Amino acid sequence: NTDTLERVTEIFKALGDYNRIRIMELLSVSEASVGHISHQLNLSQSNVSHQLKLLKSVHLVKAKRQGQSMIYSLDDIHVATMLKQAIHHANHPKE
Amino acid sequence: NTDTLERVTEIFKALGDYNRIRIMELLSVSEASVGHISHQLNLSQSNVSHQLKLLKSVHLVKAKRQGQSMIYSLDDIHVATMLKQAIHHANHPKE
Repeated sequence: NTDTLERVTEIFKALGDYNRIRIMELLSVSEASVGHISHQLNLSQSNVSHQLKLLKSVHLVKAKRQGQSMIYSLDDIHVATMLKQAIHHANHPKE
Repeated sequence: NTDTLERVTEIFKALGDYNRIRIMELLSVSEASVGHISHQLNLSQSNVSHQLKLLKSVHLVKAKRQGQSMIYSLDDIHVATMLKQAIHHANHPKE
């Protein structure tokens, strides 16, 4: 079980850099293509591709084939909530 | 805006070290006192009372008064779920 406890730690860390945190918020509202994301932070597609490849190793993201363009998107409905519940506790301004 | 974004980041990193991740799992199952925890990692109470103070700065934990013993417990029903869902995605027993 020690292996799991170690992984449960790599998960969060994989969220460190905030720059990625924003990208996650975008996909949350609605999937997006590689070049499409360029807008958000824009720059070089090669930069985004490299990253998306890292998150793919953690099993947090999933890519699919559709014609001649690779579309991305969340894995399930667990990530969505997580993100939310996050801002919840943070913003406990109740009423 | 940017203010919150910066925070949401302080939350995670606030879980770094796994040593703490364990202490939380213990509270989730059932509250515990300062000395009681000693059984968990066992050591110097001053050590726990010190850390338990850091987690109090984030608001993740809360303390209460009951006679002459300071009892600790979760903040609400948001942390409990979070911890769960986490181990839920990490361990995806397909089939």
